[PDB]
Amino acid sequence: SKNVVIYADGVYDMLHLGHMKQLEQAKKLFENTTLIVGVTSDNETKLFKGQVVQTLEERTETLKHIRWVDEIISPCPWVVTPEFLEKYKIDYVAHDDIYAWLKRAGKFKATQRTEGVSTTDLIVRILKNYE
Amino acid sequence: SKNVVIYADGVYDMLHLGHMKQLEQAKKLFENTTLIVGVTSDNETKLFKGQVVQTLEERTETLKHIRWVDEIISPCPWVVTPEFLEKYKIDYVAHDDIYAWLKRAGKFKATQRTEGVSTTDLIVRILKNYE
Repeated sequence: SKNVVIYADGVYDMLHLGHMKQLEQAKKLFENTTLIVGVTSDNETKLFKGQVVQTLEERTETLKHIRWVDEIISPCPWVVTPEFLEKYKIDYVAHDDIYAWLKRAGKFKATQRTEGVSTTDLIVRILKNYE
Repeated sequence: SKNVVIYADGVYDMLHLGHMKQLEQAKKLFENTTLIVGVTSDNETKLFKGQVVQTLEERTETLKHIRWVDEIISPCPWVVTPEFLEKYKIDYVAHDDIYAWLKRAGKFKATQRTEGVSTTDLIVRILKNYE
């Protein structure tokens, strides 16, 4: 009944069914949720992850089409802080420890992955037809 | 105010932002809509289109994550017929003539494409980094 605010951040480069299923899990952690998604900036992703295929605008615009996504913070901070959680009134952080302080506060929620549905998975499936 | 039933069929192989934007247009043709999406069977697609990368289950499961999609008919008929439109109480068929009878009945609604956002577009973008 009481609306719970859930926050899930990530790069969301080349969104595939694995991401979508993870967004669905996060959205359905509780009966009544607001799922906020954070999309990392191009510069920080390149710098910390190393690379990024799609721009922030492309990655955000794709997520805007996903049913479970209620709100998008784009770009989002690379590091979640308690101040950030306070400002957006976030109840839980969904992710698949740097995250130890979130568990200690009961704010951490795990979401699981699905394999075999990515862009790479589909290119392999196509090229197996020819090589 | 009055709810309008919109129907958009297709293969929806390798769903990308172009498809999603087209589903959004179809969903927002009127203030109050139900967007029904038809997903073609593997056999008919292979036979008439020629090929298909993702199975019906994969293509349907992906569309299930798309916000604009209210209902899915999977598989859908390869050919829309008036009987089909009657059975599901469809008011309009959204598409991007075989379709002449739909225009004559005022049931035809065009939706436009977006280019440069496909899987192929993104592989090219990656490989341009290496070749």
